[PDB]
Amino acid sequence: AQVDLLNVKGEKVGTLEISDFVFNIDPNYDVMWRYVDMQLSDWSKKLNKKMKKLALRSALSVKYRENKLLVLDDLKLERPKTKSLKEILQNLQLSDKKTLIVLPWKEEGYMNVKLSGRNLPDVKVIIADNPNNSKNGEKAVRIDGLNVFDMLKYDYLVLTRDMVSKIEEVLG
Repeated sequence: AQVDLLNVKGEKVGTLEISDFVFNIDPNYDVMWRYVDMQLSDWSKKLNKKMKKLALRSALSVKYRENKLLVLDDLKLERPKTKSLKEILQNLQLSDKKTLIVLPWKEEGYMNVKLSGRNLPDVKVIIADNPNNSKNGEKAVRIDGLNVFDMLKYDYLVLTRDMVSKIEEVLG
């Protein structure tokens, strides 16, 4: 599948190739709603993991197929400032839209975007990187925080290129 890669000025900077397995499957609505319920209220464990990933892929596919997915080359702010994020959202023609922004790493530039979204109702920013401590030696690639409920609650989904890569590494 393909999606335009945009910058914070709202200009197209490339054409990103993304996995059809992750972003363009026929959404399994039953599995998707089942996981929304779970977040709100051996072979089995493996099957359950697969169902959970299918729920996420179904939701991402809904966003892609409904033309509600935007991917930016990157989205960082040198300093937190609500107006800065508001201006970027205006450039992306999302000023009046409910938007979920999902960032890849717990680093200053992304934390600043999350802080800048605090005072914008209708915008939720998730940093899908929750390692707590620096886990001994190895750190798995995880997209903890990305959830079906928010993807369906918010009209548009904004990801960065590296966030797409993380999603593909986990769900692909």
